[PDB]
Amino acid sequence: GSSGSSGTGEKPYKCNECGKAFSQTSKLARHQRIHTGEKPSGPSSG
Ligand SMILES: [Zn+2]
Repeated sequence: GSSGSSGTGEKPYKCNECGKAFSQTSKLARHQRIHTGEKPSGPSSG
C-alpha cells in the first residue's frame, strides 16, 4: 500500500544528491559511491 517503508525518526543523513534516506551514515556513503561515477553504470536512472 505505502511506497516503501519510511517510518519516523532521524534521517538527516539522506543523500542530498538523489534523496535517499538511510538508517545510518555508513549506509549513506556506501550508496553515494554510485554518484561518484566510479561503479559500472547500468540501466537508465537519474
Ligand atoms: Zn544518492
